[PDB]
Amino acid sequence: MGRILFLTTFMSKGNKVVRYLESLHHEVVICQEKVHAQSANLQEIDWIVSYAYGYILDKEIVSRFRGRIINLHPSLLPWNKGRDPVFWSVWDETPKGVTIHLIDEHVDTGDILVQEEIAFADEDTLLDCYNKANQAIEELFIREWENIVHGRIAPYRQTAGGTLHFKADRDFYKNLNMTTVRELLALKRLCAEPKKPIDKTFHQLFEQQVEMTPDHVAVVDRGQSLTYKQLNERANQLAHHLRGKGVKPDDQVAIMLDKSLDMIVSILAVMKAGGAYVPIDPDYPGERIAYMLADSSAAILLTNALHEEKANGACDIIDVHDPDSYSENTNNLPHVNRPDDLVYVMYTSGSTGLAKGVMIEHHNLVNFCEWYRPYFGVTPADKALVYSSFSFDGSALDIFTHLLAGAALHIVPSERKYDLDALNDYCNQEGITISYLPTGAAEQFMQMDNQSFRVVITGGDVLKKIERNGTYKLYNGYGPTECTIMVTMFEVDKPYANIPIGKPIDRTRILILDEALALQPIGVAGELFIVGEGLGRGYLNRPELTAEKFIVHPQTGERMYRTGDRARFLPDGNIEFLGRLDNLVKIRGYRIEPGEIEPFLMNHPLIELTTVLAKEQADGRKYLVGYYVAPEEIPHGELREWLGNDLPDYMIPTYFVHMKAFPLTANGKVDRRALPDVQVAPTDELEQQLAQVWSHVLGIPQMGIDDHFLERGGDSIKVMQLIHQLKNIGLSLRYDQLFTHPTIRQLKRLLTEQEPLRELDEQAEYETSAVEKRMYIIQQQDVESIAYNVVYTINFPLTVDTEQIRVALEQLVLRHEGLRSTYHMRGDEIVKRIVPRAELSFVRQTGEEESVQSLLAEQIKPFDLAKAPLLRAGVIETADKKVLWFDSHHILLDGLSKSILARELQALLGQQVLSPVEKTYKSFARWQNEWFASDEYEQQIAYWKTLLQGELPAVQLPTKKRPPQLTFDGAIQMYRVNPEITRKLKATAAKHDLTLYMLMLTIVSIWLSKMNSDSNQVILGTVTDGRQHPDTRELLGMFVNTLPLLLSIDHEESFLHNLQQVKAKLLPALQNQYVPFDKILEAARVKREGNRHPLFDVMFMMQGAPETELESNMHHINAGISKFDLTLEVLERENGLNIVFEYNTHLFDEGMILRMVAQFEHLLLQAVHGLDQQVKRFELV
Ligand SMILES: Nc1nc(=O)c2c([nH]1)NC[C@@H](CNc1ccc(C(=O)N[C@@H](CCC(=O)O)C(=O)O)cc1)N2C=O
Ligand SMILES: Nc1ncnc2c1ncn2[C@@H]1O[C@H](COP(=O)(O)CP(=O)(O)OP(=O)(O)O)[C@@H](O)[C@H]1O
Ligand SMILES: *P(=O)(=O)O[C]C([C])([C])[C]([O])C(=O)[N][C][C]C(=O)[N][C][C][N]C(=O)[C]([N][C]=O)[C]([C])[C]
Ligand SMILES: CC(C)[C@H](N)C(=O)O
Ligand SMILES: [Mg+2]
Repeated sequence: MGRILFLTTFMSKGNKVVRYLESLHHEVVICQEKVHAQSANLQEIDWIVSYAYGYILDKEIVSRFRGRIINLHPSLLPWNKGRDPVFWSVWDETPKGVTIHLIDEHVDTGDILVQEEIAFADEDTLLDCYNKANQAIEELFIREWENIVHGRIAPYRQTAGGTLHFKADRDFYKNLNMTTVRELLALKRLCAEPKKPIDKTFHQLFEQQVEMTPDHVAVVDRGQSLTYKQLNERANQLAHHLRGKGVKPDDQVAIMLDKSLDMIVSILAVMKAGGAYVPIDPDYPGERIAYMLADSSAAILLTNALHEEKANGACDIIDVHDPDSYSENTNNLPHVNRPDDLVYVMYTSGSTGLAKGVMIEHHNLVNFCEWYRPYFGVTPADKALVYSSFSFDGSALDIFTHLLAGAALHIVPSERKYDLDALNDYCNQEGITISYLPTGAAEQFMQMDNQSFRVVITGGDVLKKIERNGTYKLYNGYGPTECTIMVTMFEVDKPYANIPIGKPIDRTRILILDEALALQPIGVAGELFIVGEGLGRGYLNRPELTAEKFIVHPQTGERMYRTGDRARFLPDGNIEFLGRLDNLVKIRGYRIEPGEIEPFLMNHPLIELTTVLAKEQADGRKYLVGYYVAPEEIPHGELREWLGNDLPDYMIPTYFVHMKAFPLTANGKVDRRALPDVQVAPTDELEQQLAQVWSHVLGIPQMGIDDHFLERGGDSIKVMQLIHQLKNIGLSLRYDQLFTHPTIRQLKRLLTEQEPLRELDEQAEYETSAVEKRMYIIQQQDVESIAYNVVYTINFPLTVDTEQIRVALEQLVLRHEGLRSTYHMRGDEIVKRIVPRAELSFVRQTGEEESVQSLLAEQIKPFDLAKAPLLRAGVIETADKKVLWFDSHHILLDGLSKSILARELQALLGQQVLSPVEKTYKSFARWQNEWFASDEYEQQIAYWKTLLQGELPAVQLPTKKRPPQLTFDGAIQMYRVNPEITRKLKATAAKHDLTLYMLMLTIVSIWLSKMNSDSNQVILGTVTDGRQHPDTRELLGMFVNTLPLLLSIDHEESFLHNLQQVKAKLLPALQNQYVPFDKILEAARVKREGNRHPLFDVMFMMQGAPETELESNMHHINAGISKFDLTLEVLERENGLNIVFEYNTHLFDEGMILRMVAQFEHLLLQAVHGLDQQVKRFELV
């Protein structure tokens, strides 16, 4: 009876509730926009029911309707008041449920009417939880509404407590809506602050150690040594003098000495006096020494007579070999330091810009030392090497960690540092048990037969070798100078493709963030941020740069450091290093980390060291150069063949540079900036002309006469491009001929023997293509169907202007006649008309991440093929993103058209000008129709007549009972082939004259065979370009053609043999692909009858890598439709394969399809490793 005002996020929210209320003969007025106290909308309103309402109701509205305002909140109040209640119930691990409550003045604080608990399974994604809760609260309302209107329910006040969250409280977690409950909590453990500080300075701890082990050896240099007591006394003597010369807390004192007893005395003396030491290696270039002394505020300098002159008399010199530099007093100084005072300043390499002084405090170093000693179980019996230059923090590790453990430091002889055979002898002679070595030196030392080491720590660069002649444990540590030596540590227990850098040290946490500084899910790559007790004070005399790299996170408020390193968390907690963010480069349509090639090339027997770099040429294109250290230069073809075993062509360096040894740097890393630069051929006239075409199609500088097309990065798309370019020389080439003559040499002989698309004039009406007719006929049978609608979405940031998007789309309508085309019936002829302008249906909406799928499904509606434009668009704006969507009819937007539609939209959004389109779809339609009357068409159609005349193999799939009629209810599952496996698949195909499509098609056909008790033949469908004329490569319209592939599988033969046979049947099919599908059914004597599709129930489609980034961010949305029993679409994304399993829901449930996917994966893994294995040995289980 009463009139109900319904308030919601959008008009569509809580449709079940609105439907139940109306069934009871309530009048339901829906309002999603803000309501005011004095409003017309509160006219004859008896009840206000709000449900995800985005505005607060004024104090006047609540008092006027007191007792009549009901709200549906999907949380167990008082927990999780305000926005995103379901998300916070999971993240803050609160009681879970849903609540119907009265509305009062404040947010979610009114007395409760009904409350119910709810449980989210560990495997449910947050989107599942959002929907599961909403579903629960809506049902609860429908059950208790009767009790609510009649006022039977006794309201009970809320308990004090609970959390009120706001819109911006979620910003940090915006990327986590697709994770599971188990995954989300897992991320919380790693990336969240806990709920004992450091209260000591290093020399406090050192002095403590001396009283415990006074007579233990502390430092050894060749034959001379000092005990902990002796070292302590002498350092105190120098420290009394230094503090007498004015050294105050935070004061910098330069030290310029060679590794020696004097160096360790000098370091400790500067700490005891109260200052921080600035190490200046005397072997540095004079330019750098002067820079370090000048940029540093150090007034005092400790040095020798030897290196005295290198200071240019700039500082007050204190000679460590002058007796008057040492006081008589041997006692420890009165302590004047605090753990937050500087302990040392070290400078970054002056390569990438200028050298910066890194300021490290006492508590930074103490934290590392106290972690290190128990982590490695360092005892007073251990002996450590002082190997690193004392200008790098690898030295701080050598000296400070082991001095607080009572161990003995061993100055490495200069003459034995670079001679690892000699160093190994010194270590075996003196019993050296643990030390740190930079990665470069570490990898070389692994060849030495060592018996003394117990632990070897390495770091600084990517570890690429672990095989070693020694019984010692190998550790991989990672960290920037800006965070004290190391922040993560990993024990190398077994081989890895990418040796992890491990887990954080004490009082340290690592975060993986995106560019917006928001958390990444576990297993997703982002920028590595460091938090905790390791972060130094900042950069000396560069406070702007310090605030830029030592950021205070805008949401968490914690101080973190931007490392610039790309990294990723593994499921086991270990971190994985993925290179520098700057080293990502696009090579011929693929975004790659060149460092991922090095382990493959290094595995070569004659190659010891490798580094691959990206270099630019005049064109602006990038190319790869693989440098290697080998005894002798290895021929280019041998290295290309070696890598071709595992990598596609685009990941094989175009040039290889041999070198005796790589130029290192003082820290001990390979010097990337110092690597040198780069220093049968066609002889015939036609051969040169062909090489120029190949070099442009494949994006390659020089093409060999015998180079195989597929070996050098060729695929079917570029096969078509090749035929296009050749006709720009008057040379006609057929698709099948490119695969029977895949080299320039074989193509020469074929072309020694042997028409633009003419735009049509203005006409009232134009012919249609064969494919356009079919689409129009299908749509006319079920007039309001949507099985042939195409829907995409693009997640845009909130900064993107909603108007520019709309304007870009409306510009595309003017540009492409297809967007201004309509289809009408003229007698018994389907005919096309073109309008000069057409209004674009564009919609703006505000929704929620949980609701986007629902909001969008409402927009998807049938098209009137006679009304233009045949495309709609809209933007659904959620809290953290703007979701652009557009729904088009398939008669206009095929697969390649989507790539074009994406390329231009990205350019229009980037403020770039597009030259007008040359040709129109009209002209191709007429050209193709008139071509049907030629001899070549009669040839093609004859191939299918003879192929499909005999008995056809009927593939049976393992389905539930088939519906009696053709059904189209569908769902989707997705299987991801990681980059490593995809890289192997592509290499295998090219190595054996196969495209990736050909290989995947064979795995699929075998898969269908195994499910048919190992049948000899299988029949499946596929899709082809349809771009018959070369001048249609940039047009919008439907060209794709559907082809039946009749394949044979010989289970007695090898996988390789079947690949070749499938290739043999595919090429003739593609040779005659330009026959309309309706004519192929007519030629096979088959009609669309029964509950099975004409020729095949399984469809296999494939799409190459995206041409542009905007296309990568396009996501094809499925509105629960399956045109066939089962469709497999392989899409190349993120250097991997996303294989979509679109399936009929009446034939499969989620269970069956998930087991079929697992079987398919298992079959794929066997097939890629089992090239010569007989196909019958492959098993699904
Ligand atoms: N008086 C009242 N009590 C309620 O419990 C209640 C309402 N009104 N109206 C609807 C809904 C609460 N919905 C919302 C939606 C958005 C914000 C909002 O704008 N939050 C801002 C900060 C709010 C402020 O400015 O103080 C934010 O940034 O999150 C608040 C409440 N609700 C029961 O479900
Ligand atoms: N165990 C490890 N594995 C892989 N890379 C590592 C690593 N340890 C360090 N690195 C790399 O080397 C960086 C740390 O080196 P640092 O000693 O801090 C000076 P740098 O950054 O190499 O050059 P710079 O002197 O111009 O600052 C890291 O940011 C990372 O890129
Ligand atoms: P070659 O590498 O051996 O490739 C052989 C092919 C696959 C036959 C090649 O010649 C080819 O034609 N590739 C393009 C085929 C194609 O268009 N795949 C995607 C088709 N998908 C759609 O049309 C969808 N609409 C928009 O995307 C829809 C029908 C699902
Ligand atoms: C120990 C230290 C030298 C660390 N490996 C670094 O990369 O700086
Ligand atoms: Mg650096």
